[PDB]
Amino acid sequence: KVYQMKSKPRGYCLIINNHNFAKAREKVPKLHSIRDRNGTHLDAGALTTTFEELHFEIKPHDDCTVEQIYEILKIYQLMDHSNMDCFICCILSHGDKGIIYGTDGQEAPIYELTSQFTGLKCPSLAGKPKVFFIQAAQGDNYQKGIPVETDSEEQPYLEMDLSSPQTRYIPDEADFLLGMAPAEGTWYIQSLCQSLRERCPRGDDILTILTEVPQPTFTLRKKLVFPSD
Repeated sequence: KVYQMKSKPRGYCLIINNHNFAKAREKVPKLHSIRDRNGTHLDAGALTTTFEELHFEIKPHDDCTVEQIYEILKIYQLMDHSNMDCFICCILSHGDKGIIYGTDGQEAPIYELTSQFTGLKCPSLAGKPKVFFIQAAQGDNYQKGIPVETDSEEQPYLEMDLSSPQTRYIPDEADFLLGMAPAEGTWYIQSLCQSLRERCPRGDDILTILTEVPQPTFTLRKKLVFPSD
């Protein structure tokens, strides 16, 4: 319930510091639009620092491709959290839905891995809600996406477009929080990461935050708050 998360553990947040975008520039067009000139651990520490100032438990992971992310999918079962009713999953590597396998992106069925928490297959974590953050920043054109490979893309990289957008990511799973991406109102990182962290110690819920800065993709029945206590 609202303000009922009051326990020893604060919250366990995951953050993938996968800086290697060589095979991710195509699947993840948002990984070639970052700040290389000035900002080494800024773009990866900005997600961690938000939970550090709250005294939360962060799991910063290094350059781990999808093959290594499997070693995190098992940890969720090893935890077997009985009292802890708060958690957040932040993934960097996401394919364009229906694309082929990749090295830095993904080569595995995301829809199966995320389905390992179903109350009919393994009702363990289903006794509590969950949160999923997504980089909707879209700083550059996300229309890039071809079947061919890419190796030496220094400056004269690949550039293509497709007929209409492509998104089928809607599990409609109530009792959860999703940050997936008419007016021009869209989701992004633009003051979003620094505003959510400011609303954390204010005692504001996580339900009115993603839309504080439309078509908000969320489904809950109770007030999902992330207090610092």
